[PDB]
Amino acid sequence: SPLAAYEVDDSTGYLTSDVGGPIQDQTSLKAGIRGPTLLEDFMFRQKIQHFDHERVPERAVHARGAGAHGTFTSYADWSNITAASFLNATGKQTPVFVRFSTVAGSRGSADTARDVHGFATRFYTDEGNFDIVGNNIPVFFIQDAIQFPDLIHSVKPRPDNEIPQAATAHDSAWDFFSQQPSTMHTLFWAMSGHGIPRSYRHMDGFGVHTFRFVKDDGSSKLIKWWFKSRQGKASLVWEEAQVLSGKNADFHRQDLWDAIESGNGPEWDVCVQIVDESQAQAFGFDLLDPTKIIPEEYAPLTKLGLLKLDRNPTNYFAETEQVMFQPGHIVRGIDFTEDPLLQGRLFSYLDTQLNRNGGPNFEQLPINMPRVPIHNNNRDGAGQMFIHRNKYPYTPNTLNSGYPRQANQNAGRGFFTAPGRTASGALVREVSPTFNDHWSQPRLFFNSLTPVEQQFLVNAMRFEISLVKSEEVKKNVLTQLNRVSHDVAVRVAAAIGLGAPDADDTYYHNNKTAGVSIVGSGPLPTIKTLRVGILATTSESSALDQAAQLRTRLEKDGLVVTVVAETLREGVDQTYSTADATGFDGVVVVDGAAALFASSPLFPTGRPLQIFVDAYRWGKPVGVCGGKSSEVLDAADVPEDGDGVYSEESVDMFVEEFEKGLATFRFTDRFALDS
Amino acid sequence: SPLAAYEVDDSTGYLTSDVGGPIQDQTSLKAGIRGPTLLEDFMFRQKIQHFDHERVPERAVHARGAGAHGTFTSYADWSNITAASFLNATGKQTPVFVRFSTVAGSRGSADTARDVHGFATRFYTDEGNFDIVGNNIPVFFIQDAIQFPDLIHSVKPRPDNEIPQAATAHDSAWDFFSQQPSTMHTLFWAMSGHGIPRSYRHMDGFGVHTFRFVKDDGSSKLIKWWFKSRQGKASLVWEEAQVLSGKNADFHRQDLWDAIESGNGPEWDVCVQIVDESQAQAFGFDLLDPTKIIPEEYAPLTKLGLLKLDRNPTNYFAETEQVMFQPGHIVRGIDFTEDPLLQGRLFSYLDTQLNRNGGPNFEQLPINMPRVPIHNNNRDGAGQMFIHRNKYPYTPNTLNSGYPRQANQNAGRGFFTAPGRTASGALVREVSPTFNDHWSQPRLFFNSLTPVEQQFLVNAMRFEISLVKSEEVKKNVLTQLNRVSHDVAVRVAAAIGLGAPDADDTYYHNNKTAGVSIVGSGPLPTIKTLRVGILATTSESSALDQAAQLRTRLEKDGLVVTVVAETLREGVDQTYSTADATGFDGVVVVDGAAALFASSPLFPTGRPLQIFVDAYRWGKPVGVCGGKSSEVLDAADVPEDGDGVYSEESVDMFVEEFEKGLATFRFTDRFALDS
Ligand code: HDD
Ligand code: HDD
Ligand SMILES: [Ca+2]
Ligand SMILES: [Ca+2]
Ligand SMILES: [Ca+2]
Ligand SMILES: [Ca+2]
Repeated sequence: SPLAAYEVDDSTGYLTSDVGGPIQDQTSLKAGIRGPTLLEDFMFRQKIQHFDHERVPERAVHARGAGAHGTFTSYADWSNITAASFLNATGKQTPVFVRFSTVAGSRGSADTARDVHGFATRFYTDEGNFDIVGNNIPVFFIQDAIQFPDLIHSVKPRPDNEIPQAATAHDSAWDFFSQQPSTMHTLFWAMSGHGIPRSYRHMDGFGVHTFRFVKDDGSSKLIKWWFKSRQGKASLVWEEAQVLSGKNADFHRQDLWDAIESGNGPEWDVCVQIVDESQAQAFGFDLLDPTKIIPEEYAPLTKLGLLKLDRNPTNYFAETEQVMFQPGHIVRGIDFTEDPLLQGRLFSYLDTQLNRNGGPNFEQLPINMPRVPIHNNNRDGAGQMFIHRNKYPYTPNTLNSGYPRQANQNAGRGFFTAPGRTASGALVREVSPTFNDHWSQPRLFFNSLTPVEQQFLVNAMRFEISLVKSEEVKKNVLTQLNRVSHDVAVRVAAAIGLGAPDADDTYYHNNKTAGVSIVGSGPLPTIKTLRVGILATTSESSALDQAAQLRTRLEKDGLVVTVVAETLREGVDQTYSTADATGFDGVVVVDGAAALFASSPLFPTGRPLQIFVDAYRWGKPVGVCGGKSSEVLDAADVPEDGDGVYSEESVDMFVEEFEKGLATFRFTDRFALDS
Repeated sequence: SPLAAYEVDDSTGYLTSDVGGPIQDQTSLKAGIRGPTLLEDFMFRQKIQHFDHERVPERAVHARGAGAHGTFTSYADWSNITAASFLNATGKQTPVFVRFSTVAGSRGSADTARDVHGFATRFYTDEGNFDIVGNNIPVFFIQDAIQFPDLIHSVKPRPDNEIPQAATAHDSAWDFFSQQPSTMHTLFWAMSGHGIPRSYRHMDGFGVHTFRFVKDDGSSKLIKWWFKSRQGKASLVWEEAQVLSGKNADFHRQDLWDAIESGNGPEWDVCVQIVDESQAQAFGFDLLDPTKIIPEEYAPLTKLGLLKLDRNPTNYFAETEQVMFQPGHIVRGIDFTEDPLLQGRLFSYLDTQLNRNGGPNFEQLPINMPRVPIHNNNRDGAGQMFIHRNKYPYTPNTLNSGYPRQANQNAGRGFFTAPGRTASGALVREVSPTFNDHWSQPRLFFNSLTPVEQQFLVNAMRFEISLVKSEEVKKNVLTQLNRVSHDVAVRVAAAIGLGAPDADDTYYHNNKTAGVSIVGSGPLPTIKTLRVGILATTSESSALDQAAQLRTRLEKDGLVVTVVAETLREGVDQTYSTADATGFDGVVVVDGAAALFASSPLFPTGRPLQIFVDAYRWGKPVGVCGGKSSEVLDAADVPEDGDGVYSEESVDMFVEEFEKGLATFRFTDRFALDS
């Protein structure tokens, strides 16, 4: 581990107190064998006090998440655009830690809630820790940090009864969205498949804000951070996500943990869009506005390096729960912009760690420590782990020979604000009029999805808005949707029994942009780690032989195979009782098992066929291997000539066809469209 | 009341700071219109500091839960058995607050996880706050409080990756259960329908421990607390509970909130079993052992009074999240026993509130305050809300005339330890040999369930143990189950492909006890609040007329009716998109809607039929109203002669039959049994 010096080994030895005294911990000290417990039982109290105090406050947002360690490797010397030391040489490696998350749910809510997702990355650089605290969607709901508690209160559970958990599907959230039209862009992303990603590994990361790269000469450029997934993009379908939220609330954290342990650690190209300072207002919107993307057509990506996650934590609480990210963790070569959302975040993340840690020395926790020396005059505070030798911790001093020395642009590789930055004007609590177009980019995004994706987005809105009780809120929602697309407002209105307002075409257009569609991003670049369920039976030795031969051929290509049957035994991983279509990316029935697809105390009535039908309905590749397919496919009402439906006698031919299906990932012709 | 004095109304007025200065909170103060945010923006920082610090640590256990206010009313003057003031007169009323919970899951986890459930009741008595901090299961996993962190660490998520959430279905939990055989009794309860109750209202509450009732003369008797539900007992089936965990993680808190708002606030008879001190060891087990029940046949229940919950909280965080229960909140007339589980609890609950509240003045929060004056020499600490006038807070004093006075058995209605209590022997960390029978009572419990209930319990163990990776742990589990029942171990072993160990009949017997079976507890005594889904269509004016006439007749009898259709409109509550069988206790299809049961952009393929089939498979009353009937029942493969299947042309006859079905609640003949 990068954190090996802090590890504690309990694989041998006798139980001790926290101060090394050998003890026991299984029976209380009592006044007689059936007597009361004694106050002098220090073994009891130290153990129970620790237990009683194990919990800390969950993060105010992004409470539900999971993390891993890895490495970042630079592809080049990037001194031509940034002074940043971690980017200063081809092949230069820096340790990282990444945490992924949802936003709204509390820390035991479901991974597969519909939500924006966090993607937070720490680079433990040789010039200090640098954090990029990003999301899987490139734009944010609001244009000023001061509005964050309004947004978050509205999407979190109603505060009288704390209902509903981890969901925007309630009156307050849609009230906020409909009254605060800045929200439209992020709303459209959340209501697309980007709100229900297949895994953390199958989503991109974005810094959201425009930042600055600063060279050692003082010149600056504007950048956006883009982490492009090397696993490809993929989503769940909503009905699948809902079932998975109940069957496996830990789906995304399990997926990441398993990928790392199998040696399939996920990778991203860490990229930037780079533009000149003079282009802040050149693209038809303001680069200080975090509700806006720069279309790839206007500014192409530059690949800076490779991020790879390849080591799981030892202790979740100590590493994942305690990691404390800050946009204020910045290094020389990077600087902020006057994005009023970013500006306020700088305050929040330093302050909130006091709540979580309960004390000011949270940067001393192993996961938060830097990998280089600390020289400063910060002292004392609860939980102080350092023993400082310098007894003159003030500047300016002569009694410690003027150390530590000041670092700045010209000495000590100091951080420095980009020297060409200026401010001019009144001290104002006013919104820039350059931020006022809330609807054109939502429309750009919607235009850029495929017809079936558009249907899914409409369906997500129909689902959530149908659960809003207030007729006034629902009308207000249609008013805002209508400014993005009259068609969206018409199709959503049909579900909730309202009339859509008349078209208002001020912000309508037909422009599209590349790289935002999931369905459109073509077949996955790899099928390693994807999950194949083989449905078999113990009633036929030949079904288990078919299952074993399929397993060998699928495992050869790095697929994760689960053989399912009525009961466990050698070669069977899971029972029908525990199995669900949400556990697989493709489902194969071996034709020896055909009789299960027409009752048993060992699983719920119809379970084997339900797994197959659910997989088909949710767009997954499905098939029958062995050559006799009719009985299964007729029971399922699955047509044999369907796209992403397979039937072959030959195991080799079956797997070759099926693997193409897995790369296709989803067969979208199985979903009905509005007329 | 301390609650009413601290209520804050924001239905009018201008925004202020926390010190009453009128402000704004929508735009940050900036150095020019596109400039950086200023440090002097106090409006920004106060708002965000508050947001940053909103969270507090969740409870170490029972983190997921919900609460309500109500009243306890005594049925009699109970002076003849206890000095307790809240029980001292017929009709005497005391305010209560109750919180219900699961045990293992974090905040945000699903209500319908399989778990033990908390049932914690605060009586705000005229002689101080009295808490009975109970569960819905009458026995606990362990016999000594010092083991609690062992139990809890084993059932909570594995600490390297924090998987899995809110579940015992993992190796560590079953390792603990198999190595600590005290766990068998509670394990059997949790694996029965008691682990997945239909609602908080449909479960009982238990103090678990033997306590003492103490009279003003100093004599004592041993008691067990039993809160008997007046709503009846009911459970979910596992497959339903899993789906509901995903479709509605807030199911139990919603059910409670809704019942209270409709004027159907839940009721319990608060009862005790009362036995003499001399019977501590008379029933074949030790009354100090919290893994044991007293069979009703050995000691019948005395009804002390009525508990009714009838008012929802105003603010969840302030009331439900902050309520801080303690078994140390005891009143004169009650005393502890030397149960080593109870003994340690007394320490834990005082200590843990320091973690949650962050300071020592947690009893000053309105929900925790008493309803009588506080006179003591406790002073200072963080968050001190009182201004104490007594400037000589020490005893003994003359400078405050010797006040406050000491209270005890003889003066001031003081609490006093039961004066007959003694202790004798060595100071020991040893377990009493009277606690060593871990298996007979698990067997008593199993024997007392119906055949189908026994099958559900076996099925729950087959499900969970099949997910254990370690073959050695699975074998160890069978070893322990085998000591309860060879048949259980045989039936469980069949699912996980192991052999059961040979019968070991040391603890086997055929005794039964009344009142532990859910299936056996007869029809529900009321059907008010139960949920009827009517599946209709907007295609047919006659389908909506059928739905509306059914609605009128069902709503008359206090049922919560939802009409489901493709889209909302007058008379339709929910779309097929958001509807699920988990949302209903009974499902009716109107005849006019027959065509939906043979594709649409408005809901997933087969959703209407799936709701009906799911409802049937999970044992619910189902029917078709209109008198075509055959087409829908044939499509569903639901037999018309089936118990809990209704088929009538007449709406009146349909409802009369259907309502008996709702009282029956579950039709258990639809579940397969081991040979
Ligand atoms: C002014 C308040 C505020 C605003 C405007 C934002 N956030 Fe934030 N964010 C917080 C206040 C905050 C916080 C309260 O300070 C959190 C909670 C825990 C922590 O360490 O910081 C947080 C956590 C947090 C995490 C979890 C980091 C982790 O896994 O531990 C992510 C990924 C983000 N945020 C991402 C964003 C993005 C991409 C934003 C807009 C572009 C954003 N936040 C705006
Ligand atoms: C020695 C530690 C220990 C032991 C043996 C137990 N508990 Fe406990 N219990 C806790 C330590 C604890 C705790 C850590 O102190 C909690 C967490 C939050 C709090 O207020 O106390 C708690 C919370 C808690 C709650 C939630 C209260 C609420 O709604 O806020 C209930 C209902 C119970 N417990 C019930 C039981 C029952 C019926 C037990 C055995 C008969 C039991 N506990 C044993
Ligand atoms: Ca709401
Ligand atoms: Ca999609
Ligand atoms: Ca485990
Ligand atoms: Ca006393």
